[PDB]
Amino acid sequence: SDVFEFEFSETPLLPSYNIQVSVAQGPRNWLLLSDVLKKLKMSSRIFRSNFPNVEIVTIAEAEFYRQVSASLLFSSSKDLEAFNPESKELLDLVEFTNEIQTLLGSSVEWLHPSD
Repeated sequence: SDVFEFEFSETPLLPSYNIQVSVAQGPRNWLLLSDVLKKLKMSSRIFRSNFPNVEIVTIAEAEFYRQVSASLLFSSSKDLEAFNPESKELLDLVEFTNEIQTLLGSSVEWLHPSD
């Protein structure tokens, strides 16, 4: 089931890249599978073989780029070279955890982030 890990499955939520979602509701974070998978540095199958408790989704390239490129007025991320709105070769994203939805969503960080 889409439990997105059991937060107790020895499972690493290394700060994934996401952008302003909705400020009335609260910021969400879809974790670029391209980001996490580059972390493993292994095949896309190693992910699901290791964490079958998670699954992938995709927004259009033009989508993710749009938000990030706009947020790069304050911050700077040239890694944006990778993403391009003249292309929809899709990204990959994976659903963030309860920790993370609480972490980023409720905006809580008074330690080494852990909900």
